[PDB]
Amino acid sequence: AMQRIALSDKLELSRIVYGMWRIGDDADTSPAHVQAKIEACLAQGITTMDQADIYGGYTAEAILGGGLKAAPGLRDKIEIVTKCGIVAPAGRHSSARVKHYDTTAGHINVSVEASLRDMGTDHVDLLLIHRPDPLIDAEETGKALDALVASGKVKAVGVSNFRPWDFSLLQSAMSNRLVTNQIEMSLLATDTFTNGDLAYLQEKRVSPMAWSPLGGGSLFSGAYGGTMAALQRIGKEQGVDATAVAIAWLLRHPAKIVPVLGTNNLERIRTAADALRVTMDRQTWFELYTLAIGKEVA
Amino acid sequence: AMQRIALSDKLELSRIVYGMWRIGDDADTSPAHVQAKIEACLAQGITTMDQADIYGGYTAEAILGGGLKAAPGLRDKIEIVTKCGIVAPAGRHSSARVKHYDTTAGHINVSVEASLRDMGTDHVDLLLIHRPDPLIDAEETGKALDALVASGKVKAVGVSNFRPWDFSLLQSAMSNRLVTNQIEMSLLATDTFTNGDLAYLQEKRVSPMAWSPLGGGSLFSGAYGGTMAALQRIGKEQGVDATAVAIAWLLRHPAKIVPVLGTNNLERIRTAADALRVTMDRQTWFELYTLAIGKEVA
Amino acid sequence: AMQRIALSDKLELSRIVYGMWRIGDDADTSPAHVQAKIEACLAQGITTMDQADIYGGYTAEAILGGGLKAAPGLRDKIEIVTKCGIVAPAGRHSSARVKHYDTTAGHINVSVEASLRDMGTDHVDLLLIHRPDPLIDAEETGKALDALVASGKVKAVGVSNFRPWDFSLLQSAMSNRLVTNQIEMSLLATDTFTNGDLAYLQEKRVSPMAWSPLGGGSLFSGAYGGTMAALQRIGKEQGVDATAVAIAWLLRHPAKIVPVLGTNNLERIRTAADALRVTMDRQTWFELYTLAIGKEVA
Repeated sequence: AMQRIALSDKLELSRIVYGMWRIGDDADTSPAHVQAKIEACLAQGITTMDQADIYGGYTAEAILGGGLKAAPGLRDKIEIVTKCGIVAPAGRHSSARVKHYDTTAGHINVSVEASLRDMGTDHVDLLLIHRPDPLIDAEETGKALDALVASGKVKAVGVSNFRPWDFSLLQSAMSNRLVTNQIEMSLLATDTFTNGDLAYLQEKRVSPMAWSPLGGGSLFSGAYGGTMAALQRIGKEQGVDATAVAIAWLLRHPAKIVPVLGTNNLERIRTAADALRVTMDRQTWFELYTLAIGKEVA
Repeated sequence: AMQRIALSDKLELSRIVYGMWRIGDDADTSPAHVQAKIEACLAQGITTMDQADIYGGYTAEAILGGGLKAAPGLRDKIEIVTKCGIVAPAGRHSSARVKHYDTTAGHINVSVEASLRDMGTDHVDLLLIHRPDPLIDAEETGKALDALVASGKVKAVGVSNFRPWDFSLLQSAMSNRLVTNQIEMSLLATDTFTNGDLAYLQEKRVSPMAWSPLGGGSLFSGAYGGTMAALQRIGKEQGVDATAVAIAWLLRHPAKIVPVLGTNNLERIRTAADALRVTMDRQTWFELYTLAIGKEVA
Repeated sequence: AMQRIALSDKLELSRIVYGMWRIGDDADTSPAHVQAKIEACLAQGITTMDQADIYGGYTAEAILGGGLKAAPGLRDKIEIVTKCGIVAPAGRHSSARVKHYDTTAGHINVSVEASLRDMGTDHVDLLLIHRPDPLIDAEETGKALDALVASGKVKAVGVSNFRPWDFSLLQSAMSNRLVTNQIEMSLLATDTFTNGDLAYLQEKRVSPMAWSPLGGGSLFSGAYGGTMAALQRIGKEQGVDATAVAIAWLLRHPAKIVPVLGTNNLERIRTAADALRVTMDRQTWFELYTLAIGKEVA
């Protein structure tokens, strides 16, 4: 939020990122309401907006563009993260017979062009390959990503949901450094803390971005009563809500996780940055971890 | 078949490899009938024959030998892949009490000597360690494999069913490059596409060989209705049977998979190269992948 | 362990190690009894004693201390392995709210001071981080472990229960080589032989230490009757007990496993080196492995 994180020389994000994956599903997709969402973020020092070609059935970037095209200079205040690689039978890909992945140079280039056109800008700050593609030609995808960096259309490149072997294979075909891996991380999604996925990034000194950093709402919806009670106690102790403590749990990790919080609620945007005020000591981090997992550490 | 693949400077195979593991299950195991199978393969440009010490209860190599010895000049037309490391209590290994692995210098050397005598040749083109041995002394095995290449008895060495860490360990003890990993891959066996086994080989630029490329029979059993519908549809569309589409699904992967097709059926040998006639686009590869894993891609 | 194993230029262990995890469970924790246990080990050339700060609720090192202080120069006859990183609410950490890990320089330094004071020595031979810590700051932990070696308080450093990726992350932050990884390995815990954990150490030429080589007793529980029957049959053939054959199974592996046997029974301590007299041929190793996995090898 106020804290800023250098993914590289050429890219600095806000430590908390605003996720736009539901921006299209709001009743109000007016340029004024989109500007309002972005301004509420910027008021908390949240400058990084997370997009993808696929969001809102390939319309979410165009809804954001409504905002930026209407408000000159708003784009220069934000970092835009987008993604490509999923072809789902929706919007401009509604003729697809099956959901599939496409990491071809041709598809990456047309997805970036559509991103630039829909959002009304000549560059994005970060492009991620959205999913690991079991049919990837790493030589073709890596050259495509390197060419987009060399063109200035993309400031930096990364991946999402990649396993270490997928990250290694694509990195082995590239001159540019992949600057992040956007992966699912929360109190409810802790497998990467122990299974090698996070250790791999830490050793590479790569910050992950965490999607569904609250566990997609499942924290609050009745299967994590113990974890909830602890989050509410700590929240009452430090004057913040359970949500702020759950995000602070991610921020405490030395891998320097960048949480992506994707919400249409202007109330929950306004408190988004409260996690930076939480103090999360080692013992409290293990308390929350062992409540969520339902077993003491070995 | 038509197409050839360089595993190294020293070894080139046919892109489709004839699997001889059932050679001893045929009612007829006569020299003439073996020459007939080989000649049926050579007619298609399928020059590579896949053997193992253990095939046919340690008799398959002797049956191939019947053919090669009766026709002196046939061997110069083919590449012979053989394997060792499994000791089953069968044939010349009747005295073993338990099925076990043996990767000792002495066992490898005696296995190769028997392959050379049984097939009536002074060399094999490719020797594989048949299974990863939980009791492997990598230094001893690696030294023995390097010596066999230096002697000219074996043109190149590879492994079979190795995990990446098994491959890494053995390669660390050897001067010669392991040229392949022969692993199960098919629309019924897709784990290597996502679990790091194939990414490892793709990053190292090692072509896998794929055994049971049709599920060793189970794909056509009618348990996989959705998958066979698409294979049969695509086959009808391109004038080939379902089995040629299922092999073409492997050939479409950019890791340059080398399928091994095992059959005694002269008609199925005559049509074995039809897989190379199939054109399969990315979307169709994912249609079949999707049908095979029984759910949408993430 | 007449046989000795160099883990480094500065550290040699006995091939069999006496684990003291149970030393606080004995009704008798008197100095004379502790000396009797050490003396029974030394009579057989077992010189290495395995400790941890946490054993006996943070009292086992003090119990060993009682024996060593009572017998000047006994400490110069042995190697002491200890560990830190686990904070359970017991003994001097009874103030802890929850079982957690602590790999901070502060905790490591205080734990090592408590080890040296309780055991009455100015150094330990080997210090292990006891468990992989999801909150590890590898830079901080690594500098702390290197500082301890440079001070002379620790001759060598290692880890315990680390996955290969945890081992790799910590090693990347250190100048000294981690000299071992103390992992569970037994005829009832065989996953590391196939899952990449042993292969990683074998490729790095790092001897693992094996803890619970008898499953902490579970091997004799009744759920492993087939394994036990074979162990007693082999034991009777060679004039040793089931324990000796189960440990000889670990000793047979080419990765030079160092088994850690924890018992308070003076007659079992007195035969602990019998494992080194067992002849364990490849077929017998695979007989016992086949019993461990419950099916023939693939």
